[PDB]
Amino acid sequence: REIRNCLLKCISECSERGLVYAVRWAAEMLNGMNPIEMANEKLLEVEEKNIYLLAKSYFDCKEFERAAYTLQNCKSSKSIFLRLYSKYLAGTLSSTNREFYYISEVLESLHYQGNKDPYLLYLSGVVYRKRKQDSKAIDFLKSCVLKAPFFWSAWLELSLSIDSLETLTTVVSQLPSTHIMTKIFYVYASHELHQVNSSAYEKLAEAEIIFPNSRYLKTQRALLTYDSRL
Amino acid sequence: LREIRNCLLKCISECSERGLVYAVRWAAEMLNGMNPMANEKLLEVEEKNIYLLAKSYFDCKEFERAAYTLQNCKSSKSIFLRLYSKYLAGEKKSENREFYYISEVLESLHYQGNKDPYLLYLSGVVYRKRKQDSKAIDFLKSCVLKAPFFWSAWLELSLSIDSLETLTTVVSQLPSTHIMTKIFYVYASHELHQVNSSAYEKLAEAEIIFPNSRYLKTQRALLTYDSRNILTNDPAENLYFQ
Repeated sequence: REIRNCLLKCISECSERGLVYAVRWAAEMLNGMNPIEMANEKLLEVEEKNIYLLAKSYFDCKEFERAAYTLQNCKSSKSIFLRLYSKYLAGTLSSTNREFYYISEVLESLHYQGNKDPYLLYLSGVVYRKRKQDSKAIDFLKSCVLKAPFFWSAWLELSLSIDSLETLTTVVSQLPSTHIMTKIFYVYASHELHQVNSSAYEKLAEAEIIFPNSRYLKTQRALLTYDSRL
Repeated sequence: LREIRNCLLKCISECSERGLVYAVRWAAEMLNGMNPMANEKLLEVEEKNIYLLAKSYFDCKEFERAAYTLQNCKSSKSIFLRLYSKYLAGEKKSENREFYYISEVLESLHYQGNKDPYLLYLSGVVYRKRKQDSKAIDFLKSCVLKAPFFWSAWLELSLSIDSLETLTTVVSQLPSTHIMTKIFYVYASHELHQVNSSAYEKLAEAEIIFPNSRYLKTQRALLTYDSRNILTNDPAENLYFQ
C-alpha cells in the first residue's frame, strides 16, 4: 500500500507527457485509498498535494466545475488560485461572466486577511482593472511583480493599467531599477504608451545581451524602430 | 546570470501548476533564448529546456510547433512528445497517412534496443487505429507489464479486445494477482459484457485497497447493473473514454 509511490510516479510522468486521462485516473485512485501516514504556505501545499493533483487533473481535462468543487475546503493559495481560476472558466477575465462577482468577493476577504501570494495578487490586480479601478490595480500588480518578477502576464496587466507617462515614471521608480525584468517592462510599457526615448533603446540593448535569440525581444526591437520613425 | 535561469524555471513550474499556459510559454521562450542503465535521465537533463518549451507549445494546442521544437532530441520522453504531438495534430486534421510516419519511426526504434513503455503505448494506439488489433494488443501488453499503473494503455488494450477468448488469452499473460491486472479484468469484462463470478471477487479485492475511489465506485455500479444515480450519466464518462 506504500506502492502509491507508483501512482505518484505515473502522475508525474504522464503529466509531463501530457497524458491527461491517465493522470486523472491515477489521481482518483490515489485519493480515496485510506488515511495516508512563508513556511505555513508550503506546509499546506504538502497537506493538499493529493487533493490538488486531482483537481489539476480535472482542470487539464477541461472539467473545470469539478476541479473547483474538489478544492472547496482547501486553504493553500495555490489551491485557492486554482479554484478561483477554474470557477472563472465556466462560460480573458470579464464582468459579464457568471462567476465574476464571486471571484471579486473571495479576493477581497483574502486581502483583509493579509494574504499576499503573488498569483492571487495578480488575480486581484486583474479584477480591479476590469472594475475601472486603475490606481488599485497598479498597487496589486506592483506587489505581484516584486515577488514574482518573471511572471509576464502580471507585467502586461500592469502596462494595461497605466495610462500616462507620469503614472508610468512613478511605478518604474518603485521597481528594482537594476533588475532585468524592470528593464524589459519599461521597454514594453514605453512603446505601448508611445513615449519612446533614448533610455528605452539603451535598456533593450542590455536585455538583448542576456537574451540574444529571443523572438519577443526581436519583436520589441522592430516595434521600437517603428515608433521612432514617426 | 544562471539565476535568471533559475527564476524562469521556478516561474515555469509554478505557472504550469496553476494552469497559466501563456505565462509558461513566454518564460520558456526566454529561457531557451539565452546562451549556454538507465542513461535516459541524463538526456532528459540535457533536453530539460528544449522539452519545457515544446510542452508549453503543446499545452497551448500548438502541436506542430511542439514537434518541430524537439526534432533533434534523443530522450524517449522528447521522442514520445514529438510523435504524440504529431498524432494529435494528425487526428484534428481528420475532420489517412501521418500514422504511417509515426508507425515507421516507432518500428526503427524497436529494432534499436528501445522499448520505453510510452512509445510502446503510442505504437499500440496507432496499430488499433489502422485496424491491426492483434498487433496493438502485443505492444499494449508490453507497455502495461513495464508501466502497470498507466491507465490509458489498459483502456486502449480493452478497446483492442473484441472477444472473451482474446480477453482470457491476454489475461493469462499478465501478472495474475497484480492489483492492476485485476482492475483491468473487471473493466474489460464489463466493457465486453461477459461478466462472471470472478469479476465481483476481484472488484472486492480492489475496493479494500481503494475504498473511496470514484472510478471503482462507478465500476461497482456498472457490475451490479450487469448482474440481472450513475446510469443517468454519460456512458463515455463512466467507461472513462472521456
